[PDB]
Amino acid sequence: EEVIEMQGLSLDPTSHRVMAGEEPLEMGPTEFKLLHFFMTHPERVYSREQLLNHVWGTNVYVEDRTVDVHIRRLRKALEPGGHDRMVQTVRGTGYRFSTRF
Amino acid sequence: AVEEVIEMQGLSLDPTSHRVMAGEEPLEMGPTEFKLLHFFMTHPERVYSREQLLNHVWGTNVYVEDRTVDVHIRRLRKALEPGGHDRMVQTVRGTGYRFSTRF
DNA sequence: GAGCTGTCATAAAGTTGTCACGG
DNA sequence: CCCGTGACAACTTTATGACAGCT
Repeated sequence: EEVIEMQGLSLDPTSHRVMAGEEPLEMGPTEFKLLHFFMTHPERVYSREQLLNHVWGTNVYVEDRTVDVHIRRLRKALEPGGHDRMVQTVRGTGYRFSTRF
Repeated sequence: AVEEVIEMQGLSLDPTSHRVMAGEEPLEMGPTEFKLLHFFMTHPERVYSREQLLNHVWGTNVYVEDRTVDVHIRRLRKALEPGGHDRMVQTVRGTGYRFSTRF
């Protein structure tokens, strides 16, 4: 597990930190986990049901639209460096994380 | 307690003298807060759990209670205010504490 | 001319899963 | 499966101010 860097956005597990350039971005633990999954599997879409599975649990109960709300917070928080652009929606399929846009 | 001095954002720990100075002003603080700071500064930009701090600073998690670390982190903070360096003792909710220069 | 420590109980702060509404 | 937001009530994790015993 190393520091993940893309488009000037970094996530270091060790320090447990998210930084847009030299600017650190505050955000709850769920979001950190969310981004941590996206950043580990970029250029791949996931339906909400797959996010709750990969991020919450194969046996978790949370409702599909819960995902949206977290994508949203992960976006409001990825704003300072304009990186919310990387948190991409895919109509009728789910969400994607990508360096392309 | 190694050899050379630790220099960061104007904050410094000199093992040799066993002293902490913000710029040039000395900073007072008990033996532990100093040991903690000595650990934090040699292991920066890396989050540690209260438990690990016990093992590393206290040398063992057996006699003290996890939350005792919060108290010390606080006292270290009050001791780093003068030069404004209390900013480097950062709380990583649900994970512990971390020492960092990037804020 | 004291300076330190480890725990508590308590007040604070930051999170979370859903909703209702709108776009 | 349409998705994105701002608002919530409850819940969980931290920061403090004391406190009494010791070194």
